[PDB]
Amino acid sequence: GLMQFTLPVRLCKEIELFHFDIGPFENMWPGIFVYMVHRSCGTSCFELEKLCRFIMSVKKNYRRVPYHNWKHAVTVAHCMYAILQNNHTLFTDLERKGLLIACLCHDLDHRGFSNSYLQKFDHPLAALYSTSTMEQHHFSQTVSILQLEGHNIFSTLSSSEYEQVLEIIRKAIIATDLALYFGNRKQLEEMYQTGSLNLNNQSHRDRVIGLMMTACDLCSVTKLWPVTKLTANDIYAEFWAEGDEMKKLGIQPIPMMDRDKKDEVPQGQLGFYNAVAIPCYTTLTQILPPTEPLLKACRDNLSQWEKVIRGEE
Ligand SMILES: CCOc1cc(CSc2nc3ccc4ncsc4c3[nH]2)ncc1C
Ligand SMILES: [Mg+2]
Ligand SMILES: [Zn+2]
Repeated sequence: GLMQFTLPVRLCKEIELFHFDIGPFENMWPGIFVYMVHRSCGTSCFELEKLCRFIMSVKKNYRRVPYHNWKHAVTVAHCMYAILQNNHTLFTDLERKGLLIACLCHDLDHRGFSNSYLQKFDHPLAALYSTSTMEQHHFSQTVSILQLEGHNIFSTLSSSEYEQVLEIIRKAIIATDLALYFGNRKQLEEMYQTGSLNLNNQSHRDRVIGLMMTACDLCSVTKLWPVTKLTANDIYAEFWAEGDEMKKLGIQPIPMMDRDKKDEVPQGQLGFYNAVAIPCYTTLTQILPPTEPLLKACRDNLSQWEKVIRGEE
């Protein structure tokens, strides 16, 4: 109970910033997550014995893929930690508990292939879950790990609080399905502008949590340029493999996944920042003003990609 996790000074300071990189030392990542749980939630939220055993089962169930791996899980959890820390009073105890676990679990057992590829392959998961295929899988896997003997970090919640936390984690994970983001943000955009946005309305909270999940999930674009640039290599490493596998099914992949169209990456990144990233962090900044550093970081990276196209780098 009196056992705090501590970090070295540089990490202790930088971990509070939205653009923190968790570093290349894998064996530090559990401690960083537990540190974040303790400061965001309390040293009491979870029995440490059970949280540590949960963290290591979650880690085990992430695969060795270029991007959708254990590093991504902790990265996305850190972005959520920074949102929650900069919005102290706006979220319940249950929400702070649920959302960090949701982010850690959001890509459990990812194979490095999109919902599209599972459907064209005719993967069994595409028959079990017609829409948001991987995201329903990710939640399924979260439930399974929670039900391993000694792994139920929520044991000390009431029956109703336990159903509420599982429901927060379920919506949060399904929201990471980018196909659902566009509608969710348009709806939030209308509600903020016409002035009908109400954070005591559960259906509104759900939409706002959904947008946070998208923002944490895309947070690669909100780092300093060298981190953003180096992460894109891993993102494209998965996309191009999927592209290869499309060609194996006798289907021309979209240019984003065709390694023969590497040259169009800078221009494809512009459309992605303009169509997805900037609108995401803009609506989040309007709803949660303290998350503005993410919009600024995103606009900085948009500008760095504009410079790449102009041959300046
Ligand atoms: C959820 C997807 O997240 C991403 C996705 C991407 C890739 S976006 C992207 N869109 C396109 C469109 C055409 C194209 N032609 C060659 S590369 C390329 C693209 N890359 N970068 C960063 C992040 C965080
Ligand atoms: Mg995902
Ligand atoms: Zn993700």
